[PDB]
Amino acid sequence: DVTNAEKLVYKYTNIAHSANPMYEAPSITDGKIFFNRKFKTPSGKEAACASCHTNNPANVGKNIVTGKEIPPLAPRVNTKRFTDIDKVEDEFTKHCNDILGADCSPSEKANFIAYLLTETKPTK
Ligand code: HEC
Repeated sequence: DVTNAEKLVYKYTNIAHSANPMYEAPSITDGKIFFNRKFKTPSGKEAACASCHTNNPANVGKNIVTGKEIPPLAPRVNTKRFTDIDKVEDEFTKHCNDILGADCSPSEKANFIAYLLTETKPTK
């Protein structure tokens, strides 16, 4: 839910600030850029988080590999997101590894979850 998501932003901010002292607080601008940024897959094809989750994380997504819909990421819209707090940190680490080849950094996670807190309305 939103409660657990918000608490994770503080957790990852404090980890990030220890590792990278110039980082002090989340940037929702940077979280949004991270979500939409086209990165290069090994093949040379570009992809972004938004390729599967759409450019609005309040919307239902679609996996470009399998065609399967994906529930929204924004926890105000899909309140199940982040409720499974014993597992969701490990699951996010696994997912970053799957999509990008390595875990997302603590500042990337703080910025991204803070951005998710701000996306409360689906695109119509
Ligand atoms: C399609 C190939 C995807 C791309 C590119 C990214 N994600 Fe994804 N994401 C995808 C699926 C099929 C799933 C699992 C199904 C589900 O409903 O959870 C997810 C899930 C997430 C989650 C939720 C994790 C959890 O609650 O356990 C998050 C926060 C998430 N995805 C974020 C995310 C980011 C930041 C991405 C770019 C680095 C990204 N995803 C890419 C499919 C795909």
